[PDB]
Amino acid sequence: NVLQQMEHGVAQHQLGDMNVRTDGLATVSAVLNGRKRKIANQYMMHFDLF
Amino acid sequence: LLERGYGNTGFTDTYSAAGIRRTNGHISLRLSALTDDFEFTMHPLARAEYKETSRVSLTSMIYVGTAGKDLSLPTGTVEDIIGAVDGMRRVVRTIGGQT
Amino acid sequence: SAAYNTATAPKVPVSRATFFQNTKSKDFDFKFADGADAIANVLQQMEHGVAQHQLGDMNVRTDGLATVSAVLNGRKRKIANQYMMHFDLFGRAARSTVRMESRIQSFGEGKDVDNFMAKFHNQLSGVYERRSEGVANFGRILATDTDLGGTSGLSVVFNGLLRGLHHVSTVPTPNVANLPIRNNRDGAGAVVGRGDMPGREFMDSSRILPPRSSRWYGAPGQPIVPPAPNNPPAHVAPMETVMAGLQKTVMNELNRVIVSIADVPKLPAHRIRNLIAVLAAVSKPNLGFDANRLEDHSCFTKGWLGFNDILLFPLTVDLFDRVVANEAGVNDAGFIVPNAAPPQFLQNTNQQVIDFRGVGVGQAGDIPALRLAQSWSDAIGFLLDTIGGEAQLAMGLNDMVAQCFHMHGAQTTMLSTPIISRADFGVYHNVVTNMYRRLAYMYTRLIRTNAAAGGGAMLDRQHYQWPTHAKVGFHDDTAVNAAAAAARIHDGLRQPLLDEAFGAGVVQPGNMDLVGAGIDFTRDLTSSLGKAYPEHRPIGADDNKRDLGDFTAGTVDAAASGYEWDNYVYRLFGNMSAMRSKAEFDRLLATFPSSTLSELFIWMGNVGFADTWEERWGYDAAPLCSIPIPAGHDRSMLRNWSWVNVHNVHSVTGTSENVVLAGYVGLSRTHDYIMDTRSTPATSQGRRLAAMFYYTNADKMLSLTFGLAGQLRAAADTTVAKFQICPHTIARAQGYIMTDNDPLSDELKGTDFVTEQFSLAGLTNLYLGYFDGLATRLGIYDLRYTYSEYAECRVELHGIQRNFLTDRLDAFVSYKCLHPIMFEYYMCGANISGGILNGDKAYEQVEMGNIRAYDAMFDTSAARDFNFVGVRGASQQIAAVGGFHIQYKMEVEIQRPGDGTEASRFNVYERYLNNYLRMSDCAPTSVLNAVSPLFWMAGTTRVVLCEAANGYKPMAYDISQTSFWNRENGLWAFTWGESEKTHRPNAIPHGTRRLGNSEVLMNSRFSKILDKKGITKLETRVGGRKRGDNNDDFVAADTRMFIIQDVAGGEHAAYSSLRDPGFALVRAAHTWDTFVQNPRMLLLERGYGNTGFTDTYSAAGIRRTNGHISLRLSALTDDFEFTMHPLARAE
Amino acid sequence: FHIQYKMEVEIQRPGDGTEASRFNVYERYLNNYLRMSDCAPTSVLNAVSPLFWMAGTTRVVLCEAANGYKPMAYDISQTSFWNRENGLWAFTWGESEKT
Amino acid sequence: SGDNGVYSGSAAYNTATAPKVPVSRATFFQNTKSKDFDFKFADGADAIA
Amino acid sequence: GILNGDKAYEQVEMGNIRAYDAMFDTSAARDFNFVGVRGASQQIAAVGG
Amino acid sequence: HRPNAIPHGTRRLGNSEVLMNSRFSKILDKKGITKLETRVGGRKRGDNND
Amino acid sequence: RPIGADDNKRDLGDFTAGTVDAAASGYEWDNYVYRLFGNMSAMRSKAEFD
Repeated sequence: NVLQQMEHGVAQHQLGDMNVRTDGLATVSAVLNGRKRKIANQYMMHFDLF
Repeated sequence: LLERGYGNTGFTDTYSAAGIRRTNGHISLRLSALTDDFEFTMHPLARAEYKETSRVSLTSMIYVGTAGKDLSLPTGTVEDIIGAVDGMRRVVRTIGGQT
Repeated sequence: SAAYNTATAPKVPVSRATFFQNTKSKDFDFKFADGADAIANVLQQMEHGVAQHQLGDMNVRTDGLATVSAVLNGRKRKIANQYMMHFDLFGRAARSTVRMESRIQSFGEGKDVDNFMAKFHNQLSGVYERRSEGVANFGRILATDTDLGGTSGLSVVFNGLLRGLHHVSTVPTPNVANLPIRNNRDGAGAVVGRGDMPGREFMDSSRILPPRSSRWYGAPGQPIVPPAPNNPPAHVAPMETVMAGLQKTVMNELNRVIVSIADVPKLPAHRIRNLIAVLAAVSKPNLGFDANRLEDHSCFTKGWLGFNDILLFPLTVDLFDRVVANEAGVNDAGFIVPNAAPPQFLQNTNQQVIDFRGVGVGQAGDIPALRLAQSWSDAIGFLLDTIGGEAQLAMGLNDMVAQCFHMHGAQTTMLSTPIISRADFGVYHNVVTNMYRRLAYMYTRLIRTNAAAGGGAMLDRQHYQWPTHAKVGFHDDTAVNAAAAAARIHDGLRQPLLDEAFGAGVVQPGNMDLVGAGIDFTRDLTSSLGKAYPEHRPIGADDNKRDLGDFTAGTVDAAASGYEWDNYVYRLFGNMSAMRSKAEFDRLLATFPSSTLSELFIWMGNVGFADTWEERWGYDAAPLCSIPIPAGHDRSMLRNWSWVNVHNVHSVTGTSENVVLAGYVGLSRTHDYIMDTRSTPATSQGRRLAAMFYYTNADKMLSLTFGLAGQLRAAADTTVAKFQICPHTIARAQGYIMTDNDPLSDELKGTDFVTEQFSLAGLTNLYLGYFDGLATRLGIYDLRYTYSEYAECRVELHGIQRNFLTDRLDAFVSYKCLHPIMFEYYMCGANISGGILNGDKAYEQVEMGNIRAYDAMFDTSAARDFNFVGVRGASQQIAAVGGFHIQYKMEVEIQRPGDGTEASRFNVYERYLNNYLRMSDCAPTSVLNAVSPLFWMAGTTRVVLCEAANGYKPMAYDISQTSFWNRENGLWAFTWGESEKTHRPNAIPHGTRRLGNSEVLMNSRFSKILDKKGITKLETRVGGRKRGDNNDDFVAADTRMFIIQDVAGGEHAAYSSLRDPGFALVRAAHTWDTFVQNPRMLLLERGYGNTGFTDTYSAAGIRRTNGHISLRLSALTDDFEFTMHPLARAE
Repeated sequence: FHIQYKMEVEIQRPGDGTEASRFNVYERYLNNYLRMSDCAPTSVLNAVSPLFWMAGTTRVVLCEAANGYKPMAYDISQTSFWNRENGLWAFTWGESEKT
Repeated sequence: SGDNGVYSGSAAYNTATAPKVPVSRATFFQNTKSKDFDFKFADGADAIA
Repeated sequence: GILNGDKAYEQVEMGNIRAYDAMFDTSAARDFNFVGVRGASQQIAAVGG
Repeated sequence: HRPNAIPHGTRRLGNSEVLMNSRFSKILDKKGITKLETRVGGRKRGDNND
Repeated sequence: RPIGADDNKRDLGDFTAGTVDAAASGYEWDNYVYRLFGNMSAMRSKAEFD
């Protein structure tokens, strides 16, 4: 499974993000894209590096 | 910031059902600006596996109006356009031997 | 059914052919070439022996607004008629992006990495040093990782190589001023020494094609590294160092894109160095180009996000020695290479790095190899003959054309939309209000005249060159003493005019003594606005009164000064009654051609002028009279419609796009080479396609793609008409209620108008499915339907982001772009709506008793090609020939389902049904091309067209009399001429061909109508009083001017100021509806002067308008047919 | 309060190509409020609606007017007659514990 | 509810899908007729009956 | 999660019902809950402020 | 554009390139984003006097 | 962020103010908090400030 999962990750292009080089608040982002009205939103999860 | 409240309007604290109806525009209109057909096209740790599930198009242009005729094209208009395109005999069928 | 009907007689059955001309030749059948392969199709169209669009039918190389033309030849009276088709080259409305991902995956579950690493570093030992950490690192990547979906992402690379080819070819000249290259600006926008972007250089042959360590400094046989003052640049590293830096990035992608070349095509070495400059720049965002129009990006350059930098990886030494090969300096027979130039080497490299940079605008660099359209087509052939991408160039063409080609929509070019919906709201949102203020100001100032040698002393007479406004003026121009009570215009309309414009009396009528000497009209006929005036073109006492005359009133030789522009706009709107209110003024401006609105925006904004209008006219009030046009927008950009609404600019496909498809990395091609060097990736069909791109010019490629843009836009026009795609239909799919009538939306609020059984998910699959079915039948093979299915590619329709407030009244205008005749051009005579009227039938002489509407005489139930809105549109064009308007009421009976409220009728689409027709900008020459708005109505509503009460009324002005004077700018007013000696100035702005004898034969036929019904007369008569020289007395001035007419053509002295009978009406208490005009102005208004005529119905009116419709239409018509052809393929 | 209704007579002219004519009938009673009947001058329940006395052989379409809910002129509940021998009639009062 | 020409649409709970109340005459109007007894009209043979 | 715009559930009106959530019947749904409607209706109200 | 930032993401998805709620703030006037207005708000002390 | 005379009143100004360029000093921080809770009716008591 790890071999399969190593082909992916949170960081893609204009779809996901990773801010881990921080002073203690690493986040992982993801853009939710709307088809009917072209409304987009961004969601985060915050990790405690302390 | 800006505190919000009732001002020079006969509004009071009410119940949820009567207060949602009372604030009609500030909910129905905003929901149209805020909501959408939101969808996730990506997943970390997994790959999109496509499925053939009969993608749906709308069967008919639902016309409204109780009196009059609609603005649809005359029934022999697109038929004459297809016949003209067929005359040019350019229909593409293969891409490097592959259909 | 609760409605009482009235008995009536059967009506005359009519079909489309009764009213509209079939523009298909029955004598000349153009034949077509077979073929069902798409790669073969590219080869057939690219043969030098065929042409899709002739070079005289393409104004492609313009700063915006590329037009492509066609000619309709009448085969009976031999008169022609030119039709255009406008494309955009601005990036304001592109909305499509393309990106390529270099994602690599793992492969070969068991393949022993260490034994491939042995093959790699032994096979490549003759080029790269075998025992190095770069050959071991890059042989470690090839042994473990392959690329995900390679050689199918060559569509994107060929997409961007064609984008750059068109970018450098649709520009007026490939200069450094027209084609900037992005430099590296610091703070305050200064370059950083070479202007080359730091991490990824593309002005040097070192990031792409790094040197060889065997040829670098310090290698055995090569010189030692030079000292500090001339050391090699820091960013140049040998290839084996670059391979040591390849790695898999965070996005599972490779660091670079490896394009490994085994053997090289035998191009002249100077052409290898040029296409390498191109290959380095295609990776960068926007192709490495800068913003070259309106401080924005081009139509082709915008939306190119780029990919990782290509790495030219020579598997042999024949590309390393091909770049540095020198072929110039030899002029022997059998040895000379044409255009060959010596290599340009980056200094302090061991003659191993080629330098592409040249001088630029300031301190910025400029790669001259990027401004050559040959180097972008050379790079396409180079990649095909080295990498097999033949099947992906055919996809690259069709994807580039759909993404990078945009039309202008009916609102700009055919329909009479106001500036609110025609122009950009972020800039031109107060241009009608401020232009009304300017005119209201100038019309109420007494423009005094300088006294006799009295410094600062003025006379109350208004100056001669500024004719007095008939309604809100001060006095009679042709008066001995302007102080006489008899020669004083009633001041009943003056103050309310300024209150309407400014408000509550903040501006009052006064004096302007700033131009009392006179206007300096220019002799520069290119930039002259004074050439249009009848009074500036006098004729002799014996000369024909129809003569155009000679422009004999220029004074200076500079360009048109500011005051000359003020005079033209002063006289243009002087006689127009649409100054009673701002609401009526905006309706006037709605009927002006877009090519004239561009000249009003130059004036409204002071684009090129030395001094502003306020400085010229001494305006000192609080409200503003000008608008802030952006910095980038020039006079030449405004004339190319940089002011249009970015929502009226429709892509050729009716869809947008955002494609992200994983692409070429080159690990699969280089791995297969090390396994077996005796194969090729390029097939013999890809080597043939590669050969043609070597042997091609921009002209041949431009017509190939500007023909596809026409073909796809005609297939989208068919799909738009089929599915009624309009802003109302798209908004209904998004869940809104868009309707030009606000009370119609309040009544539709709670009903089942908006359903889940009508959404964008289905409306897009209908559009894409039906469009990509036509596109195949036309042999185009577009991938809109394919890319719609992909997870990361989004395909959406056109109006997903429209402004509901501004474009509300445009809700029912369908998205068809091209003229009803340009559809017949492309679709072999087929048509959707209806174009040119007919002369073969007497549909205007049919008369029936007690039928009140004209189009109620005709019965279209049995017609298969004709509709109830096709006769209403035909009648609107029939009446417009005579200069008349038929007001149609359109109505939606909305009864809420299940609600007991009264069934209500709502007048819909009253922006266009209430305003007069407009000379379309596609074909501005003949009236027959003025197309009715009823043909661009769509929507999901059932309407009831019916004649309005007394709907037959005269137009504001006769559009058959207005004509453009020249191709360069939009000088437009009433035109005359067309005598035995001269010709009428009727020109097509942005036209492609010069108007021939068959274009001036149309003007000649139209000017020789019975009773001079085809012309506007001119007469020479006193029309002012020039101040006598060396005194303060005004001697009468003899002026050539127009003659004001009626509906019926009568010419009475009471219709005119400058005549005693006609000025008597103005001196009394008059209104804005009085029929008194100043003939010294460039637009004349129509009316029922001294005739018994009133507003009748269409049927009775068309009978009353006997000669002006029947005779005019006979002179404007032949049996037109298309003897040209846009669809040419070789066998 | 008062609910305003409309009876609409529509005349079609499709063979003339001009707009149809819509006419209002019975407007004398649909535009004027209900009345305390003389048959029973005691309760509001006895005030009869004019729609029940609509007759005729013509084809009308009955539908409620837009924003037709408006208060009456005076509240007919409060009016009553003082005498059986004449027509004294005004706002009345007095139903107390003793009167 | 305009808000700049932005009219939303009731997608599933509109006037077409509204639950109407089944109504009879007796729902609105009073039946002034006793169920305890009936009034039999005088139906004889001749008018004097 | 987030709300929807597919339906006009904010336009549903009923007589004598005081609570907004009491307008809806979740009993047939095996998917949804009673705190789901109340939690949704708090997000519906928060849209309007 | 409206300043709709993501207070801990990167110079990426929403903070740089995508627009979040591009439609609520855009197409709505009386029931959308609050309005701004230029009028006399305060008094600035005149220079060289009181 | 002042605006023009005939600009779109629902615009975003260009931030004409600002005199120093070093860093937001203490007084500028105080002003931001001064205006943030300026017209909050939750300052009546500490409980509703919580």
